[PDB]
Parts: sequence; C-alpha cells; structure tokens
Amino acid sequence: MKPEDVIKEQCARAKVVAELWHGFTGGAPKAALENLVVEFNKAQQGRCVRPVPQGGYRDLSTKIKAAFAAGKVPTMAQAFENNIALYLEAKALLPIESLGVKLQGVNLTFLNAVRFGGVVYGVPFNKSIQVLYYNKDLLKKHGVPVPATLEEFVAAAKKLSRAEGGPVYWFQPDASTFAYFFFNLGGSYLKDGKLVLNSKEAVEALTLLQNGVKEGWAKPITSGAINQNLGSGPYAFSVDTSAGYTAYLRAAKFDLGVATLPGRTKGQPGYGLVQGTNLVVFRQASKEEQAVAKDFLEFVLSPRAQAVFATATGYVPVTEGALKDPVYQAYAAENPDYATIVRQSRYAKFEPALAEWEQIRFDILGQAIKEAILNKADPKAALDRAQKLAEDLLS
Ligand SMILES: Nc1nc2c(ncn2[C@@H]2O[C@H](COP(=O)(O)O[C@H]3[C@@H](O)[C@H](n4ccc(=O)[nH]c4=O)O[C@@H]3CO)[C@H]3CC(O)(O)C[C@H]32)c(=O)[nH]1
Ligand SMILES: [Cl-]
Repeated sequence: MKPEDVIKEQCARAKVVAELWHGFTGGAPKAALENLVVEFNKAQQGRCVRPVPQGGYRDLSTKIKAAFAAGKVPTMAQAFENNIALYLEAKALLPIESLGVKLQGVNLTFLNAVRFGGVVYGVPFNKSIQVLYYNKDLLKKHGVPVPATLEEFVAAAKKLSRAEGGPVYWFQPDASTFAYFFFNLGGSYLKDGKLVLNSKEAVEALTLLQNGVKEGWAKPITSGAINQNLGSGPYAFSVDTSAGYTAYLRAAKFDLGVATLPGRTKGQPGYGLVQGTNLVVFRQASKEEQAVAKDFLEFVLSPRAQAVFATATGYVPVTEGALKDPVYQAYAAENPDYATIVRQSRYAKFEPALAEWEQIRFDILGQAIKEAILNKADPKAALDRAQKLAEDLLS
C-alpha cells in the first residue's frame, strides 16, 4: 500500500484532520513529504495531517486564491515569501510564535525571509539552493577543472563544446537561471525601493546567455527538466536547484558531480537563488486544527525529520540540530554532495518578496528571457518591455 493510501486510511480513522496543500507533483519531494506525514500521524492518537496535491507551485497559489474567494482555506499550505506577502494583505496568516512553535536554531538565512514587520509568518520547510551539476567523466576526459569563477565557467563551456561538437552548458530560459547570472554580475532587483528589470547587470546577464546560444556553448532546454533531457547530446554543466539532486543521480549515465557555484573571484563561491517553500497556518482554521499544525510544525523542525527529508531530496536542512543528527551524519559521510549543498547554502540570495512577484517572474521577466533566447529579441529591448509591463502592474 502506497504512503498516500496509508495516509488516507490514517485520516479516515482520525477525529481531527488538518489539510496541508502542497505543490509536489511527484518524485523524491512528494515521497519524502508523504513518509514524514505517515510517521507523524502514527505518533498522534486520532490527530492527523492530510497532504493534498494541488499541482505545481503556481497551481497551488491559484488554488489558495480560489479558496479565499470560496471562503474555505486549508489549515496549512506551502508558500514562497511573495505568496506570504500576498496572504498578509488579506490578514489570512497566524503568527507562528503565537502557536508556541520554537524557532531558535532555524538558519537565519531562512528565518529572516519569513519575518514581515518583525513577525514570523512561516516555518522554513523545503528550502533549496542552486548548485553546479556537472559531468565528472566529460571534464576528466578533456582535462578541464571544475570552474571556480564565471570567467572559468565560460572558458570551460567553450573548450568542451568545441571538443564534443555540441553546446555543453544546458539551461532553462527562465527567471531562476537568469537570477544566477544577474546576482553574480552585481545585479540587484531593488534600487531605492523600486523594482528594476532592465538594469545594465540584467542586460549583461541575458546577453551572456543569448551570446552562449549563438556561439554554440549554451543549449536551451524547452521540453522538460534538464535532468529529463540527459542522453541527448553531450552535457557538461547546469545551474539547477539542489531539490533536483535525486532526479539527476537517477537519470545520469555518467559520473555526476556537484560543486559550489562559480563566483566573480576565487575568494568566495557564487550566490545561488534560494527556492522551495515555507509552511503557513491559516487564521480561519479551528483551534483543534491549529493544535495539530503546532505539533506537525515542531515535528518538521526536529533534527530527525529534517535529516531524513533533506537526505532523500537535496533540500538544505533548515536547523543547526539537523546537521548534528546521526542519520544526516551517516549520509554525509558516504556522499560529499550533501556537505557541498550546505556549503553553497551559506552564499544565498532571494528574489523580491513583493506580493505581485509570482506574476512578474513568470509572465513578464520569464517571457522577456524566452523572447531573447528563443525568438532572437534584443536583450535590452526585451527587458525594456518587461520593465514597462512590471511598472504598469505595480501601479
Ligand atoms: N510558483 C512559484 N514558483 C517559484 C517561485 N520562485 C521560484 N519558483 C519555482 O521554484 C522551482 C524550484 O523549486 P524547488 O522546490 O527548489 O524544486 C522543485 C522542482 O524544481 C524540483 N524538480 C522536480 C522534478 C525534476 O525533474 N527536477 C526537479 O528539479 O523538485 C521540487 C518540487 O517540484 C523553480 C522551477 C519553476 O517552476 O520553473 C520556477 C521555479 C515563486 O515565487 N512562485
Ligand atoms: Cl561571490
């Protein structure tokens, strides 16, 4: 019987059920969440969590918006920082510390991100960092060191693409990939409080990617995840979420490597984009449902729950105590990629937490990146149209 079938039987028997709406569509994240939930439900006497898949993360925020309109929300949901900003406009969210959930020991990179006007409104749960995935065999074949700097990274992509007769740096033409180049060229999305999409660092970042396509070293991936396209043509590198770690390991026919990101200089690794979500608790939930949320949140923050979840997926453990847990230690001792993910999590940047950001990153910024990369639009002209559309949406 599948974990989701066991959870269904657990919730059928329970006297109180707290729904948790999520955006895991499958693979290791979905299985690891469901395993965490079965264990929690087993320790409870008739008090359970029911995880409800709502599609992807965009389907989830659409589903929560419908629930506001219908007047019926879940007890808990996954949320990005911008989704939290949006839900706070409706005063929909319970402050976490009012449930008595202790947050001492949560990574300040993650706790700062859920604090709005000095109050914590989410529990960091599944937090990812971008890493450098690479083909150990193909770098070794051609004598190419893992690149430590953006300059070395471009040099390595060109050398390997020439040797293998195909573009070896694979990328999705999206806001997440753009953020890695933008941040490590000195970019900042906010200037004196204003959102800017068309700064010289943005044009520099999109131009670097478009020039890589033209020069034959950068391969756009338009159908499926990078790890779902492996095996078609030579691959050397991608910049991708740590939460894809198990998918990469299972797909790659070559010796997979994980490195810290290339940076401006060898003095420090590149900054990676933080992705994944926080759990929020809705005010409209009953006192009995809120008590279940309190216990589930303390369970999710326990060193063992974090150790198992993070080693199953590639997410970054959110607590100091997770790294001191023997099950984490056992995994890290056999596989250095876990410590690599933690070290990269020290060099970590967030996108803006504006309530409108989800629409901007996909429909405005992501469309401009696709215009430049897939339809040969001039980078500055594509980003000037994005700036115009963002300015119109934020007024
Ligand atoms: N709605 C909304 N989405 C946002 C926001 N900021 C960023 N993102 C998206 O976060 C995804 C990263 O979140 P993460 O939890 O790190 O990783 C995801 C999956 O990526 C990853 N996965 C799954 C299958 C696979 O073959 N490979 C794989 O890597 O597993 C996890 C569960 O789906 C990016 C992907 C995106 O949808 O294209 C746009 C990005 C936001 O503000 N809102
Ligand atoms: Cl850096």
